Amino acid sequence: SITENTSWNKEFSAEAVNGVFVLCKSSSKSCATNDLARASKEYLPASTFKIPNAIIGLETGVIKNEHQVFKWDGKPRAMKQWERDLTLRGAIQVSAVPVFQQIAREVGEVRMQKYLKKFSYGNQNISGGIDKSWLEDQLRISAVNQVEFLESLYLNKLSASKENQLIVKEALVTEAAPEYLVHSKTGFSGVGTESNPGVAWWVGWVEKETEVYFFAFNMDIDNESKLPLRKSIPTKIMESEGIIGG
Amino acid sequence: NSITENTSWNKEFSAEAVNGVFVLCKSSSKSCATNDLARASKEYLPASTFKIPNAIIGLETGVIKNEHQVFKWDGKPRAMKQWERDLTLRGAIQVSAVPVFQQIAREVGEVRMQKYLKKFSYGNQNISGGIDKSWLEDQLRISAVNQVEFLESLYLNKLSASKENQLIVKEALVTEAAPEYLVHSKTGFSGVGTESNPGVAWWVGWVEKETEVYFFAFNMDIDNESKLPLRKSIPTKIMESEGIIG
Repeated sequence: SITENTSWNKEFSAEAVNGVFVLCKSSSKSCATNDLARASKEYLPASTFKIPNAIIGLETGVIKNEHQVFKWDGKPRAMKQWERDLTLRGAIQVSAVPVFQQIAREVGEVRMQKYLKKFSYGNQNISGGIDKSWLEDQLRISAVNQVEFLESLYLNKLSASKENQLIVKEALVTEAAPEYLVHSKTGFSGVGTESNPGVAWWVGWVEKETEVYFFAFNMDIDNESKLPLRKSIPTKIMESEGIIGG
Repeated sequence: NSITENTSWNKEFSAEAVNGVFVLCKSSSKSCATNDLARASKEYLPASTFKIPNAIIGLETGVIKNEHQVFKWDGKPRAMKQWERDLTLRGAIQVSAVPVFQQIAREVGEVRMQKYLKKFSYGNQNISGGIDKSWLEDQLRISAVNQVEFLESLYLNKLSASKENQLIVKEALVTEAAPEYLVHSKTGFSGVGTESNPGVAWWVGWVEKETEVYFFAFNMDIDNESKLPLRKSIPTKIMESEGIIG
């Protein structure tokens, strides 16, 4: 069940942002959103795609184990933060596109296609994903589908070993307090054009005391200065629902 | 052989008039340093650090049904108000909820508890004390070196337990999460004891900084709870002197 809360639009209008937030307590069967239509609309996943990419890398043995170090060969990378050796967690946390492109190359299109179908991941399209593409038809996923996928991961219910799901889960931890734990992942497809904007994401789940909340946020973005809104708008809505971190 | 005594590390102990030991290892237990070789191998009551093997054994035996089990508070008074609430496995470990772990140990039983402490090479492997309060001379005790060996085995998923159960307990131990800085840790305090026979306080864990891993175990004599903060500040100062900063 999903309830539209139009009162949640105030956080978007205050920042002059077009976007959607989906928040669910306990399971994907109890959810609220500011916009029902946009909650089901599919968008480029951008770096949020590193979550299934990492599970598939481990399932296929392309990622040898939890402790594999992805060595920097010294060749130029698009972001300075990627020009270094990275663990699987580090590569996910800094959104290291080149590490995941090499994993996707080794997995191959046949196995990547097979696993996106097994995971019910978005439109399950073979194109884009970890690669930059201007194809009209490429991988896209809705905020509702992100919550469903993340709930499956949280419950170790994806078509993958529980061990591999647990490895990716610890790699996604972004805040740890005794009774407050956040797993999350950002994405940003690029500012696009003023008429054809890019998308920014923040997806994850929060374990507060004995409760769990799943969330997925996306927004249209045509100016990179607006990128921090992908965390501040959802953080404000979650604080209004009593989900408050340190 | 694998451990060097660094007398310079006594600096932070002398400044606080503390009798204690710090063991720090890089990459593995084969490259370590300590301020006191003798105390590094001396066995002390594990106190709440015993919740680490207790949790693994609880999962291995099925007493802890799964990763998502909620330990319900029966409403009966507990020794600390912070324990008078429902707790997850991570919450119970993070707040050192003794009653939750005593009930787990009761269901596991002495025979199985003993069998697993032998499998894990955990301290003197004594059947007495542990999560239960005892003043027996012959009860469970463990050295800082043995804590590092045990935590290294857990980090590597090399304990005699499923890798799934080792991964569940590892996420429950995360205490700091940054993109390229992750800390797993656990405190313990046996109680103030007496001036002639003092209590022991612990801080044990490991730090993943970029692609490096450091294992650590700290213990100190404590006859006044006002000194408890030193169990974290002394090891933090030594680790910061080695560039391990969070």
